Amino acid sequence: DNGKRRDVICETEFIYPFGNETADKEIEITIHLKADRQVGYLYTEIPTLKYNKDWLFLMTQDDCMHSAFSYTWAAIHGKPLSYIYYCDLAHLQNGDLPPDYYSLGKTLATTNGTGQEVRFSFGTTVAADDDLMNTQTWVQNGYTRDYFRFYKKTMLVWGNLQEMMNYGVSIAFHDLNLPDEDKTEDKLLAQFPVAQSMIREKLNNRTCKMLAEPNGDKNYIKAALRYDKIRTLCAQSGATKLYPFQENGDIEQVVIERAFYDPPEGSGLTNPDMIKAAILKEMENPKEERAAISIGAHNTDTGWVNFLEWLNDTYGRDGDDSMWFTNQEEYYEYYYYRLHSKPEIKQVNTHTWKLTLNLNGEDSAPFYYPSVTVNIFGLKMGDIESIKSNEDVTGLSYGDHKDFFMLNIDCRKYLAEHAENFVKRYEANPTDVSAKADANYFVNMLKDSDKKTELKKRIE
Ligand SMILES: [Co+2]
Repeated sequence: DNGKRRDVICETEFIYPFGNETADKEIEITIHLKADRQVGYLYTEIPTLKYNKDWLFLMTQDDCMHSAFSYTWAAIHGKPLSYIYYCDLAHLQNGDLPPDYYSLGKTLATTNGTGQEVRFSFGTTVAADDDLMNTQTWVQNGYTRDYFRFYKKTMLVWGNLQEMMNYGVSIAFHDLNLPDEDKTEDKLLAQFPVAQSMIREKLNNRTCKMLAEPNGDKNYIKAALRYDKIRTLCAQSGATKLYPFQENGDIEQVVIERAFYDPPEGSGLTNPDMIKAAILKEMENPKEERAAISIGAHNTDTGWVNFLEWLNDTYGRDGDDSMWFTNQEEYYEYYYYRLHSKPEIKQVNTHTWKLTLNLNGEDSAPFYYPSVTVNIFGLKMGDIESIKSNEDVTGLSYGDHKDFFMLNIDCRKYLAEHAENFVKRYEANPTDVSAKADANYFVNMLKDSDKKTELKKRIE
């Protein structure tokens, strides 16, 4: 019965198998050249920012907020939006939508520099040791007597966060669920693995490796530095301001500076107003001198939706495409690869070159964003007869950039199976335009293969 009230635990039908992700990748890409395009010398580098972007935007949304799903994630991913209400996953799955719902008509994204969409990425904190994540959702198609089922919840329900994981959204610790008087360094340290166990239980064995400091409470940083699963941290003070083109050291266990850009009291300005102003000032400097725009957010709203669209229209896919909009975990992993991986290219014969690179994350858990960009100097797309890759490469796109050649290499072990899960979702909901768009987006991440061809045929 469509009109009957149901109170359900939000659930998604698949989650990327984070626990199974391989920690070590061995990339081997073979480049075969056209006969009259024999080149004499090639050399390679991993660029400062993925996709050869010019500058970095980092976003972490605190307090495990309902709006991280209903506003932030929904706006990025082309989902139904509301001006005053807060959808849960089960509302979207059932088509039980609030009375003011609308859509932007597009996703919010950059390109990867080689012709594919890269949707904006961000992280949310998680209140994994808080039973309020187990709250149910009221679903009732066609019910208009009230809209209480769409009111803001105190925090995300697990199903919302589980679905966000399928789109690369990151996670971070924040407050832990202890009495205020028990928030000592030692007691917080003991509670981190308790929260971690729930994260792994619910997020298909993903391990959280980030702390967003709560409310200037340094006991959280001191405790987190003794819990070796946490590799990256952020705070407003007692941190390091990130300059992506200048930073030279290890950032293992480093507190990266992140600002909320609160507006002056009574000024009528919003946080997005303040961030926009900071971005404009920063872009006046040469890219090598720019700090990262590293931001925190609390509740997101219509103004934040419009700000995300402004970023898309100005520095993303519909603007100058200069920005890398990501979460701190993906950036941390990329910086680690740039520091420790050493791409090499060797001539195999007169017309064949072999590019090799190892991606090895830290010993605590598999890195979850095992993708890099490699530039080849001395080569152009027009020289190339064919490109082949080994099994560890699951996504591969490439093309000219400025006067050189770039490859975007994705090594997520279960990427093809993940794309097929989105295809199956579309096949089960073939009238859902957003489901078909998601299927095309994920299938387009895959390297050329029989499986990619199969999946493309299923979503024509
Ligand atoms: Co907070």
